[PDB]
Amino acid sequence: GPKFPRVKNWELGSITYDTLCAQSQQDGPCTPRRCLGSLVLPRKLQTRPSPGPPPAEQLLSQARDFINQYYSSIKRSGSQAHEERLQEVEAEVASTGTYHLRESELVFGAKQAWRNAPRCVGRIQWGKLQVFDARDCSSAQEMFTYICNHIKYATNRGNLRSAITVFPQRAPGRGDFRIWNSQLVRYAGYRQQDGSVRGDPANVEITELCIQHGWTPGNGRFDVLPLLLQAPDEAPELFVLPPELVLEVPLEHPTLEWFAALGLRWYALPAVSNMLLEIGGLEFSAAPFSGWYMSTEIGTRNLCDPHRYNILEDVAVCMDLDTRTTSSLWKDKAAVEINLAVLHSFQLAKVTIVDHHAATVSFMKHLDNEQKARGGCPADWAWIVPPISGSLTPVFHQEMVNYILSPAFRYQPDPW
Amino acid sequence: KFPRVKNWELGSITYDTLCAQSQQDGPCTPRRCLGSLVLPRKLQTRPSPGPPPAEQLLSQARDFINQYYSSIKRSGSQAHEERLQEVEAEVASTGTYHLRESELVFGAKQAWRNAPRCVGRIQWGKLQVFDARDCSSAQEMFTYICNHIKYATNRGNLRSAITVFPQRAPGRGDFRIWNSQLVRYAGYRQQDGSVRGDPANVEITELCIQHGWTPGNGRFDVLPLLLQAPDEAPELFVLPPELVLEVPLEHPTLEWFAALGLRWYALPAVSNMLLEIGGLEFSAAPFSGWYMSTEIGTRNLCDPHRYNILEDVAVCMDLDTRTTSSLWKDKAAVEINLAVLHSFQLAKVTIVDHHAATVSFMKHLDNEQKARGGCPADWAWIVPPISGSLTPVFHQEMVNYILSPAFRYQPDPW
Ligand code: HEM
Ligand code: HEM
Ligand SMILES: N=C(NO)Nc1ccc(Cl)cc1
Ligand SMILES: N=C(NO)Nc1ccc(Cl)cc1
Ligand SMILES: N=C(NO)Nc1ccc(Cl)cc1
Ligand SMILES: N=C(NO)Nc1ccc(Cl)cc1
Ligand SMILES: [Zn+2]
Repeated sequence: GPKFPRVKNWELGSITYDTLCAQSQQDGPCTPRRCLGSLVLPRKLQTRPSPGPPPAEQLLSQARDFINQYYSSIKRSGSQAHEERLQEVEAEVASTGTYHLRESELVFGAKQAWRNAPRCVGRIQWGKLQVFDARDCSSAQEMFTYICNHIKYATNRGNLRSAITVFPQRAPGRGDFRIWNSQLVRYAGYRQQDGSVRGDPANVEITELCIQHGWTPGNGRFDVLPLLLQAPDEAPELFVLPPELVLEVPLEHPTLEWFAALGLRWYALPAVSNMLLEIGGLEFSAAPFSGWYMSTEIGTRNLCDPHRYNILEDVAVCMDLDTRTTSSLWKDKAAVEINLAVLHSFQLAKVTIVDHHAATVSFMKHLDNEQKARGGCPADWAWIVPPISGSLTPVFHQEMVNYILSPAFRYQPDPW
Repeated sequence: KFPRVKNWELGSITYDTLCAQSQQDGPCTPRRCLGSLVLPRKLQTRPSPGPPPAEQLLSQARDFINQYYSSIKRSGSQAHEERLQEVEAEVASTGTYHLRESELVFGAKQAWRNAPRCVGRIQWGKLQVFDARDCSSAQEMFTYICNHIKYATNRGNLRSAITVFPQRAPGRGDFRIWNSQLVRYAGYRQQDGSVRGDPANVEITELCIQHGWTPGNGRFDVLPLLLQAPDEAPELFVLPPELVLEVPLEHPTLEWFAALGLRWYALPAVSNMLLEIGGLEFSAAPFSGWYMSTEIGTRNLCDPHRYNILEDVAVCMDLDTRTTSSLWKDKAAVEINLAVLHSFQLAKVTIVDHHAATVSFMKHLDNEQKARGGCPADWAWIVPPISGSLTPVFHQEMVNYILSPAFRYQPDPW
């Protein structure tokens, strides 16, 4: 039949063909010999620091592709403005070695980047992103202002709004704008004398870096870290976020009255800040983005992962379960109640959140829209299926095709 | 080339060098990954009307023979050299060859060992191999299949086993077991397109009826077997009820669960897969071990296109099925898996929960890293259908590739 991947949904028996993968211009990590789809950070997109200006030849073609996507999106492909814009980009890259995007071009690109992210299950919302243009930012202090505004607009007192703030792109042999923290909101991770960790083990390094840079550390389990912001060719500066701006949700359970005594909590805004946004060859090293949480991210991963808060055993003990044997399914029981507590608490505090059932269903709708709109949707099965109750959701039974499309969000090396 | 494999829970790192031994292509390319696809689009097992390319078959055979003698530490020995000559001789004169029983045993175990989607491979060295290559009729297949079932079941103390029927031959039909498993519950399509029983078995159920089976009307009616000898219509055989061990499902604390009348068989014996050893193909080679509780409790009983009992259990538990956020699906699913575990343990029938199973697979990964320098594994299948990140395999990166001997899918004989 069609010379494209045949995709099947085993629950409904329906079939589709992905023709969109034909548009991918960047190789992934797999080969006919072996599949490397499970690797978290395969040395592929990895935007390793490329100091010396990029080959005008490679950049120009990437730029040309992006401009074609843009004009196609506004239904003016082949027009006079399209050919003139193409000329303008080539000319600019010819004299300066690089080029700049127009406002509307940035907005379209940022949205496409989200839309193109294979691992994001919340892409049904891709068309609704508030793009803050911060390309005029010239200091670490101004970065903080832009970030504080982002948090305020995005948090919106609990009625969260997706947003992204874009700082200046990487320039020819010049220092990058960088946000050292992986997220705008992170709990400190304090290395203990016995080797253990108090707080979030995932943030041990960034916490120590904050201390090395003058931060006076606390000693709690949920201490909000300050931000280490870095302007070009300058050392990072430390900034403490005002408490009133960081909305947190104390966790309680709908029926287990003791759950609240656990003193657990999580912040409302998931704002990733260490990823690079690539559009038409241009690289925005600092471009924090945020949406809202899917409950399993908090209740299953951040709270139950063995290398994170690891509260599974504590909750099971409180539930008086037999943690001495696997077949009692104590981990499964506790995990469920913990996820329920998260959903319940966020709802109680009127903070936006979506459970894994609602989210995955909406993603199936997204796949249908995308099938019609672009002929497919790049998706990473291992990341789209939730960490708990996987086969209980519709996505588990849906085959997916994974590939890299640009604009895109990519991981990049740590600045230190 | 050689992929760096990391475990994100422990931070440990290994390098898979075993993948370099792969001689068969998967569905992925640098352009796009198709790891989530269940079946191959082309990596099928096309007809066998003509003799396979002598050159190709000879290379696959020499490699297998090589693997075998290395397994018995007699590589380069006189026996090794002479056996290779024997295989050379047969292929050149007949276009094919035959394996010795000891070779067949080694190959079967290796095929299981190499299966990327199998989480129970730590047991790979313990497999009872029945040589049924001297079978010339469906009736004889039935007798072999019955002995496999008696042996494997062992009155609840399940033992891993495989029975191997005659290999495929050029221009001749294949021996085939039409059922996908030796034990399957009927799926009857009724009135308004609904289904009484197992929806997964609707087609096989009707084929059985068309071939003379007098169908029942229950939710768990054990299907008869359709066995097919070369170029012959398949024959119908009813399995002796005393050979099919089943486990009534009840819950440890929820008294009403037993009233649901749910149940499942003890023996998971896949019979529609093809076993390939040294280029030779075994179209009928049913294999079995024991169930991992999630296969029954989660997939078989909770999949929307299967028994789909989630809502019923939820209502019995009087849960808020009005909204997703109440996590009623998650709560019901957990109790169902608990019921399956409770029941099998009560009935004294071998079963393994997903936590235990995954822990043992991690040990297997380590055993294989030292033994062969890697282990082909399919993340999507190794991770259980529920509580994924609560198991260690979720946090372990894996490299997937095809090694031979191997088990593979084949076209349905109709
Ligand atoms: C509207 C709410 C949203 C929800 C519910 C959502 C949820 C998720 C989830 C569950 C993941 C996987 C997390 C993990 O397993 O580590 C994810 C990944 C991702 N999301 Fe979304 N997302 C949303 C908004 C956004 C926004 C606003 C953007 C960007 C503009 C975005 C970009 C991404 C990217 C790039 C990844 C992949 C990260 C990686 O490579 O590990 N998401 N999202
Ligand atoms: C001893 C107990 C065993 C357990 C607990 C076990 C468990 C499993 C599970 C859970 C799967 C995944 C099925 C699914 O995703 O629905 C699987 C797949 C597989 N197992 Fe095992 N297994 C065991 C023994 C065996 C034996 C004896 C063989 C053969 C000699 C075998 C061959 C396979 C094969 C070929 C697959 C891959 C199926 C495919 O590619 O679709 N297993 N096993
Ligand atoms: N809900 C989320 N975002 O809005 N979660 C989320 C978590 C991590 C990354 Cl990298 C990207 C997204
Ligand atoms: N993860 C699995 N385990 O059985 N299976 C599986 C089921 C459906 C699709 Cl689409 C992909 C994989
Ligand atoms: N428990 C099992 N085997 O022993 N289950 C099982 C189910 C399907 C396939 Cl294909 C292979 C194995
Ligand atoms: N499926 C995931 N979603 O977050 N993550 C994940 C974690 C570890 C490995 Cl090895 C592979 C994938
Ligand atoms: Zn792949």
